[PDB]
Amino acid sequence: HMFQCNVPLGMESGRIANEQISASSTYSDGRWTPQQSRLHGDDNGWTPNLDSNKEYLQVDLRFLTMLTAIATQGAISRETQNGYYVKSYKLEVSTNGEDWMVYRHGKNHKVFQANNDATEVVLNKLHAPLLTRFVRIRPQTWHSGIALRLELFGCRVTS
Repeated sequence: HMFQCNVPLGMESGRIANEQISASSTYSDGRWTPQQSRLHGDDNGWTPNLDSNKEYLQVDLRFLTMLTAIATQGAISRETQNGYYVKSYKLEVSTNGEDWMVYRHGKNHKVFQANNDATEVVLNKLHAPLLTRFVRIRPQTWHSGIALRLELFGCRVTS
């Protein structure tokens, strides 16, 4: 069997509905909500209430899914023109929403390297596909502040 599971799961397309996207918190003025985290979104991005490595953006994929890659951007503020981006993050996954497991980048590094500017897309293809229903992106380092736009790649599984 050839798993052709490099297809977007629906952040940019909207196949992942607004209700499936959530976060630990969001910036207090309401201009950086979790629903602004879609790749190539044109209005800011997701930013938490505090810039902290305890914050996360969370997506419920609704079904058991083989996840194969993650792409991210930062965002340029529509209000100030300041750029913000996540430089590295930890990937956490769950099947029931409550027990979370880190997926390491690889043997030698736990975190994934992410963006180096506010708008270029950076893709990380997972070294091994994984099975999950829920995805959490936990920023670890950032430039100016946490802002995130996201795409997830993979495919539903059966049998």
